Amino acid sequence: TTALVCDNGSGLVKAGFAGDDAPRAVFPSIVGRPDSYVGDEAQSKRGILTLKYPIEHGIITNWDDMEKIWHHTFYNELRVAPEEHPTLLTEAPLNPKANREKMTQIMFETFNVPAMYVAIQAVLSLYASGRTTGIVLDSGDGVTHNVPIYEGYALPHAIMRLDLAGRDLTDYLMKILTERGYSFVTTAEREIVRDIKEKLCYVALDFENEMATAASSSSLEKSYELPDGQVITIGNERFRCPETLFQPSFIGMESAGIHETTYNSIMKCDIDIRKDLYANNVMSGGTTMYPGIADRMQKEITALAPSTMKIKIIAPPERKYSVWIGGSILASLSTFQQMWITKQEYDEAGPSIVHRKC
Ligand SMILES: Nc1ncnc2c1ncn2[C@@H]1O[C@H](COP(=O)(O)OP(=O)(O)OP(=O)(O)O)[C@@H](O)[C@H]1O
Ligand SMILES: [Ca+2]
Repeated sequence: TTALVCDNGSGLVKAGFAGDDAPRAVFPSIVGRPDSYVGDEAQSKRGILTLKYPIEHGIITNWDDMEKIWHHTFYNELRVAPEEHPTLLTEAPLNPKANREKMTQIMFETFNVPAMYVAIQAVLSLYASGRTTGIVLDSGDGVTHNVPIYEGYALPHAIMRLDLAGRDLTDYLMKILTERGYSFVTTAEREIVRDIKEKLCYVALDFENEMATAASSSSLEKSYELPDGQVITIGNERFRCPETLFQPSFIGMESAGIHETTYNSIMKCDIDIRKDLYANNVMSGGTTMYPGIADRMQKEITALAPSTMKIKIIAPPERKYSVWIGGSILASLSTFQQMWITKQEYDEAGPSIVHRKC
């Protein structure tokens, strides 16, 4: 009778039970072949295996391997019979109709779920923020989106997408680190540089002032001990890596930074709701965990918004898991119980039924 919440990301799957304050399972969204290995075990044995990510930039692209992940999730991680639980899944903003249908079809036909629903990730994070109106900046491992939401529902005409998220920030850190110049090739050293990124990187409040500080002192420098025992130092790489979110030209992207996509998203919305979007800017996803990013957004958004506008950036400490938390809350609501697509409903309509109800 308990509902399941599965939040599938490009890099990590977050899964659990509705009503819980946290997912029971969080693991890499990967499948490895030399049988098959999924998640953590596939990560452990990366030397022997060739890995594949079934979700790219938030869109499920390898359905065969996506089935392995859902299977592993239900049977190994959550240890449930999917046919006994309503299941809530998540999807990226502007997820193709065909994609939501194929998801639906698989849940009912392969997993035989009694009921299901597919919710938009960013909407779910807003709900975890205690709100139904606001604009969410969701940045994970594969994609970044700005999603303005009004009274519970996303405004799709106004959603912005930026193909630049955590994996790109890891690659850039790897690049600039090698310019320094250390050596980080393997999938091993990839985890290593992802770890450095997550423990030592931060976002400068003023980029040019921070560089000058880095150039006139070794005070911003921090050491990092590698598995083998080697020790490395990074100074300005700490803030240059995430600066890329504000300045996509750092990795050769011709795109507005996250401060501007936020602005552009608000400007595609009705004038009368902008005040509320500016006062309710919620940060979501792992790539929004950089210290100083909330303050930098506040500064950048202030510079762009009308002079008198109240700007507020909400950056919940649990934001690596906001999407999941939002689904856990939504799926447990009495008011949502009629929104589930039931197997009888599917049995009559077909996968297309997902557009009507989700
Ligand atoms: N403390 C941190 N500082 C910087 N980055 C972090 C931190 N913690 C996690 N990340 C990054 O967040 C990303 C994973 O976050 P999240 O789970 O939001 O992504 P996802 O849902 O798998 O991907 P997407 O939403 O793009 O489809 C990874 O790139 C990871 O390195
Ligand atoms: Ca995500």
